[PDB]
Amino acid sequence: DKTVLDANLDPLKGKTIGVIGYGNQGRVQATIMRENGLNVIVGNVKDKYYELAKKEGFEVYEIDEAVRRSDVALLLIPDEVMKEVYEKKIAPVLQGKKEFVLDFASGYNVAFGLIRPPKSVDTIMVAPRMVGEGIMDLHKQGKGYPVLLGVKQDASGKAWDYAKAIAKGIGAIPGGIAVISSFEEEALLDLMSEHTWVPILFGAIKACYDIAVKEYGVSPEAALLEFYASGELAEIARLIAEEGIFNQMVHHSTTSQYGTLTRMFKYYDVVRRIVENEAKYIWDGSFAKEWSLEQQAGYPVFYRLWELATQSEMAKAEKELYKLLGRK
Amino acid sequence: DKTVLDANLDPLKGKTIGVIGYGNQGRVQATIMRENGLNVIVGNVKDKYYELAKKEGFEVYEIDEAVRRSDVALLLIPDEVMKEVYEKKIAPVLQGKKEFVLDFASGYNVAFGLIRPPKSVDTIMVAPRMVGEGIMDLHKQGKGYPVLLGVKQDASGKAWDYAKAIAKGIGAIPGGIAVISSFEEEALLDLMSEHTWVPILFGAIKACYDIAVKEYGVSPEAALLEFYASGELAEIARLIAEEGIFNQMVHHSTTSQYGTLTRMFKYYDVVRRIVENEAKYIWDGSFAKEWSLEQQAGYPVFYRLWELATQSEMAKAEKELYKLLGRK
Amino acid sequence: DKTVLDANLDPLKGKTIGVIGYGNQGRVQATIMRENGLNVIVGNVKDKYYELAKKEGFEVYEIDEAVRRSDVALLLIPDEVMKEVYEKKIAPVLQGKKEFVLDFASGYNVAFGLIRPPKSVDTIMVAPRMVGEGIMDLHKQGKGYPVLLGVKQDASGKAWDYAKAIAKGIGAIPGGIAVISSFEEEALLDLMSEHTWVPILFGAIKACYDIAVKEYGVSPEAALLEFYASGELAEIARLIAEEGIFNQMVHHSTTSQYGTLTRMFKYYDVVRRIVENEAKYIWDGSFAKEWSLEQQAGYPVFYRLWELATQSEMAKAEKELYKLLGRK
Amino acid sequence: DKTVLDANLDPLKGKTIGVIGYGNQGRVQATIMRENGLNVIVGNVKDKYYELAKKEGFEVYEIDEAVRRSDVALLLIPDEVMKEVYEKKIAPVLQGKKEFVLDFASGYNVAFGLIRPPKSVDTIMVAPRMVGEGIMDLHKQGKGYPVLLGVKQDASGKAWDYAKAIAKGIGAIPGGIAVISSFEEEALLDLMSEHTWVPILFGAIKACYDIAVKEYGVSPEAALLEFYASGELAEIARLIAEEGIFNQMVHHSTTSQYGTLTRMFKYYDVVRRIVENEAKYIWDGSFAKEWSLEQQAGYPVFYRLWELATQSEMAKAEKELYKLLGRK
Ligand SMILES: NC(=O)C1=CN([C@@H]2O[C@H](COP(=O)(O)OP(=O)(O)OC[C@H]3O[C@@H](n4cnc5c(N)ncnc54)[C@H](O)[C@@H]3O)[C@@H](O)[C@H]2O)C=CC1
Ligand SMILES: NC(=O)C1=CN([C@@H]2O[C@H](COP(=O)(O)OP(=O)(O)OC[C@H]3O[C@@H](n4cnc5c(N)ncnc54)[C@H](O)[C@@H]3O)[C@@H](O)[C@H]2O)C=CC1
Ligand SMILES: NC(=O)C1=CN([C@@H]2O[C@H](COP(=O)(O)OP(=O)(O)OC[C@H]3O[C@@H](n4cnc5c(N)ncnc54)[C@H](O)[C@@H]3O)[C@@H](O)[C@H]2O)C=CC1
Ligand SMILES: NC(=O)C1=CN([C@@H]2O[C@H](COP(=O)(O)OP(=O)(O)OC[C@H]3O[C@@H](n4cnc5c(N)ncnc54)[C@H](O)[C@@H]3O)[C@@H](O)[C@H]2O)C=CC1
Ligand SMILES: O=C(O)C1(C(=O)O)CC1
Ligand SMILES: O=C(O)C1(C(=O)O)CC1
Ligand SMILES: O=C(O)C1(C(=O)O)CC1
Ligand SMILES: O=C(O)C1(C(=O)O)CC1
Ligand SMILES: [Mg+2]
Ligand SMILES: [Mg+2]
Ligand SMILES: [Mg+2]
Ligand SMILES: [Mg+2]
Ligand SMILES: [Mg+2]
Ligand SMILES: [Mg+2]
Ligand SMILES: [Mg+2]
Ligand SMILES: [Mg+2]
Repeated sequence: DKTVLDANLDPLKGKTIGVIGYGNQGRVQATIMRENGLNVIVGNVKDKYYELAKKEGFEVYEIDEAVRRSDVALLLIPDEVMKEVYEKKIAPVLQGKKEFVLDFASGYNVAFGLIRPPKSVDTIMVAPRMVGEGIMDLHKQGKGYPVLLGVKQDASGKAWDYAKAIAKGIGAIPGGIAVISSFEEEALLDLMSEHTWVPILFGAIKACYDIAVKEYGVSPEAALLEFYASGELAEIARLIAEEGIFNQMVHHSTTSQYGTLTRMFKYYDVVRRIVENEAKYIWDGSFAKEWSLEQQAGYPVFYRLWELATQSEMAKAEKELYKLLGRK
Repeated sequence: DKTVLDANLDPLKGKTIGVIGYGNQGRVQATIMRENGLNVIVGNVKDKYYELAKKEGFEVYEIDEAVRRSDVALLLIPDEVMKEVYEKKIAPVLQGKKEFVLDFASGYNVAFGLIRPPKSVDTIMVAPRMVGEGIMDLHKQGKGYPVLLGVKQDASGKAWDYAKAIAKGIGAIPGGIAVISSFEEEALLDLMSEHTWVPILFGAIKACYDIAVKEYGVSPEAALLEFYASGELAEIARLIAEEGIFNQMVHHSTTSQYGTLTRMFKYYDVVRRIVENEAKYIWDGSFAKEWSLEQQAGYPVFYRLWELATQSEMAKAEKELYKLLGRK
Repeated sequence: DKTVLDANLDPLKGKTIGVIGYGNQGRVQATIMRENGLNVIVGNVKDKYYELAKKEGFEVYEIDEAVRRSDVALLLIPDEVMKEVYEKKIAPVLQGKKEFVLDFASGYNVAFGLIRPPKSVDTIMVAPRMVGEGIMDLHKQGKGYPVLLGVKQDASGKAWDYAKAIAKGIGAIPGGIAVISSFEEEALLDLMSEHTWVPILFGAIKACYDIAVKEYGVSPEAALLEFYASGELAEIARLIAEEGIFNQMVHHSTTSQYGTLTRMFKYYDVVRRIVENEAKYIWDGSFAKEWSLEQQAGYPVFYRLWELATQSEMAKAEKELYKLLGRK
Repeated sequence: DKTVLDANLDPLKGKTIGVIGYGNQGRVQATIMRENGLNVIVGNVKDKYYELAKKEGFEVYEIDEAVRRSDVALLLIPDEVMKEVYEKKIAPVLQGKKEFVLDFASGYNVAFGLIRPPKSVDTIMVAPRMVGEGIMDLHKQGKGYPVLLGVKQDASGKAWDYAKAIAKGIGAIPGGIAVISSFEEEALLDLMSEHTWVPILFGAIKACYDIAVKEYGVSPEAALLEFYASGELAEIARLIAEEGIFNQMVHHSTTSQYGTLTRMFKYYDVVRRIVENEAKYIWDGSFAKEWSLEQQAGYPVFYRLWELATQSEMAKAEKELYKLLGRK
């Protein structure tokens, strides 16, 4: 209905694509755009990555020289230091440009207003949904994969066609799909998943273990095998990915289905509440402030929590165990 | 009783007044002090404003050169960037001075400790209560207007006479009045008005509209005419300004007076509570911290809220309407 | 979309329009209908107003004689004594009529069932949204202005065309607009504005003053200048009327915008609650009962509240002040 | 300090005093003013009272004829029907007057706005504090007694001297005293005593009896003797009147003093709350509305409560008892 499946590849010919960063996403996006018939250069600071990106053939300059040559740029770099870079190097050059297309992999720095490029620029988003590595395995098979798209500002009337051109340039289509959206509807999710259903999982596990041991008299080496020290989790995750979330449960016995569904519908509101709270905290722009300040202070809380979890009890016992199974 | 009406104009003769900034307040204060028989220079950075302030005759240097020549300075500039300026340019020069008089239009940066000048300085406040423009219309008529005054530090024994000298130098007296106060009793109000009775007004309106439409089946184009899209508001505001707040209501019918007064006395405590909370939040110095940090982060929340209100529903409908009345 | 801009002026020719009352709305409506080519008479009791309405040329009889001659009547009189009049004089005459058109400026007496005319009558509403005076200034410029319309009962199939005919007869269109609605959706608003966002404003102000003085040690003569004794209010009301409610705030500094918006979104629910309560109190018809009874008792509460507010503290100090600025 | 003890008796000579009503207060006030050297007439409707007031020498006309002759009037009649009378008869005559002095015994009808005389009238209050009868016994002894005074409106500059003239005209001074006050501070008390400490007394007694009987197994004929069927109450009331409220308790044993004082200080707040609530209910003007409406409906609730209390249990048993002691 609203899930674009393919487009043309016209605009990006006659132009040069200067890519920034050569990390996880950078490598594959670069190689794919190259293999699909596009001229490319690369921009990165002179470190270990520089040698490699040079190795694979790309003609590499440093950043400003790169943006100066391209009418397009893929800012494939972290979500934290982008601000400093944009303010030190790029913007001075942006003002020196006429028509320029800016693409990101994440809108955390845009949606929340931390960047405000000129009006003479085409602003867009291209959001892969993958770890980054397996994309290669999915590529050699010729299969595409999903992505999200959106615009924040356009002064050329043709932002979307450039967006889809790139969508093809990375091979995620055809074969996969590409959704159209906004920056907000992307960061919102990328953070909701991180704030709501993941940490709750971790806490539930950490609590079941502690309860069992300290109250019902269980041995530590036992629980961990049942809870996560076995591959059960990833197996059922795969069943979800392929066969469906709910239809998955048939492979389990009824005695499991009943106890699962009853509770699922029993403890639903309790977490809906939490999700509402957190989503509202985000939509307003608070979390960005929180994180930015913690950056401006020295990552104290980060430090203390990383010390606690690792120096917790469950982690100690798990270390003993892994030490016992021959693993790391 | 304690509302000074006029004083003498002695101290500021034989001295030079170097004014900083030439914005809204700067223009009129400058012109008035000039027309009342005082030598003046002007201090501003080389931008658009510089050309104009030069146009109107004032001999303009840049800031440091200005403060170096005057025994007095009127820091008529925003309430946010004053800190950076004072720390970069002025203080080095303050230490080079012997007797200097510092005047402001707002004490937000002083009362909350963000500035701490030397002990060899006369610190004062002069607070006009006007938009800035209409002061001219009130001046040509020869009428004064009200102001607030106060001191934070004095090492000359004669701060108040300089204060009143200036009070005359801007023409707000005689004809108007001048109150004596402190910096705190000024910022406190300038912020209470912004935090308590204004936003409550806006929220009440925004809520009445939403309720009417979404629940009682009203058309959007209708409400806005009753609530604020008509000039009712400013009319009664004027009646308040001139004839009195309460006596104003006679012009309205009784059926309005009853329903207004009963509720006024019904919902009084509810807002007294809020006002207490906010005033306490201020007196302590929290809001200053909040705002300063939000400045040090990139105005995220500012951004998101400005996006919400504008992209709300009421604003959309109002835009359609104004588009329909031929206005902007 | 649903905002009529003009119609024809056919039905009201060959007929006579007998107007009742000659107060604020009566004068201008009368003069305009006369200047747009319509025969008119006037109905009022023999008091001061009678002499004037006669002065301006209108051939005046007393009421019953007027309704007897016209097929239309504009009941431009208060919202309180209309009942007594309708029951004493008009209804006896209504029964003597064949086809008659009844128009009001407010539906408080209709929507709430206090009047129930025959079935042989055309019932309509015409609701100007103005103080009444400025309409003249808006008329000489040829500009129209907004109004609300609606029907309660029709036995002629052509109520709406008479409504629009009148809409033109008063000059509010063209140039302005005219909305279509019901009686309820009119009184509801005319009362919500009086019950919710006005008295809350007054109470917030009255509370800020009291708090400041009695707790934080401020002088009375000071606050009033900041809160309402200055023309700030009407200025920003005008900015709302013209440039938009929210876009208005740009002229203020950021430090104001932040503190305003955060709170606006913080204290929203608190007042939504109140608005719901009051709107429900109205929709049901309670307030009408309350007011009618208080009329049948002698306006005691009215009396006591008017004594309190005037004999309050804030009003005393404001009287001293106005006495000090040379105003009344 | 502020307790007038005597004044002169000048103004009321050369003038005629027309008194209204001849009930409890009327008789003694009339006779006293006559015995102190003043001309008097009387105003009352033609009923039983008329014959008597004529008997005692007073030259009696009916009301309007009376007010027409006097420059003063004492409206010694109930607090309920005064409105009807004032509106039917007096006001038409008031407008026919030049200088007139209006005195009352209670301000319930004034303070609460139920009467609004012209501006050409001297309005005052004179409030005896007595049953009405014992005043005679206190008069023959030559002793005065206390009263309250106040003004609501004066257009003669000499209201207070007329007030004190009357204060002497009724003999309550000298020997007694006269306080100066307002109408509000009079009705407020006359109603607080009726609403707070009296009914609480009655309820406490009614509850002790019921509790004792229905729970602790006591006979009805017993309790009533202890609680109120004995003269204990009036005895200690007299001790209060004469020797002091607290010093009274010495005559009782310590075992009583302890249990009384501890509880007095234990249950203090509980009733302070109630008193606040009721006083606020009054100050606002609600009770007046309540009562007026109940008058306009037919005294239903009055009826039902009078039926309940009388047809209660305690009253039945008390009737049996009084029937047993030979009393009524
Ligand atoms: N698994 C993943 O990491 C995925 C990445 N993304 C998005 O792509 C971007 C990052 O992806 P990757 O680069 O592949 O992961 P990454 O975290 O390994 O990125 C490291 C790269 O950042 C560059 N870099 C780091 N610090 C720099 C600095 N101060 N100055 C200049 N360059 C610096 C380095 O050249 C390095 O190659 C983010 O926006 C992320 O949201 C989206 C899907 C998942
Ligand atoms: N309607 C108003 O704006 C009123 C102003 N005030 C107070 O006066 C001061 C501001 O008044 P206005 O200047 O008339 O309004 P404004 O906001 O238009 O001030 C703009 C002026 O600030 C100068 N300026 C801005 N940024 C600068 C920077 N980085 N470096 C050097 N100069 C800079 C500019 O020369 C410009 O002329 C504030 O303290 C305010 O509280 C008091 C009453 C109301
Ligand atoms: N600013 C305003 O007053 C506006 C008026 N309206 C509506 O129009 C009507 C009133 O408007 P206006 O007359 O202009 O204001 P108004 O309150 O000055 O009306 C006074 C008129 O009512 C007449 N009148 C008063 N008592 C009377 C009585 N016992 N018997 C016969 N006639 C009596 C008088 O002739 C007098 O001319 C109301 O329905 C009101 O809701 C609508 C918009 C605003
Ligand atoms: N124990 C008391 O009754 C005291 C009386 N007062 C105040 O004095 C006034 C009443 O005092 P009293 O007359 O002595 O008690 P009251 O209740 O016995 O008054 C009865 C008198 O009212 C007259 N009256 C009753 N209905 C009338 C009507 N429709 N039209 C014309 N006249 C009518 C009658 O002539 C009758 O003589 C009240 O304002 C009361 O607050 C003050 C202190 C106590
Ligand atoms: O792993 C589980 O939870 C099983 C169950 O008892 O349902 C064994 C399959
Ligand atoms: O604007 C209002 O609220 C009015 C009322 O009904 O009281 C018309 C004057
Ligand atoms: O400080 C502020 O934002 C101002 C106000 O009037 O509230 C403009 C001076
Ligand atoms: O009447 C009482 O309450 C007494 C007591 O026991 O204190 C007998 C005096
Ligand atoms: Mg993420
Ligand atoms: Mg994710
Ligand atoms: Mg401010
Ligand atoms: Mg202000
Ligand atoms: Mg109204
Ligand atoms: Mg209104
Ligand atoms: Mg009483
Ligand atoms: Mg009493």
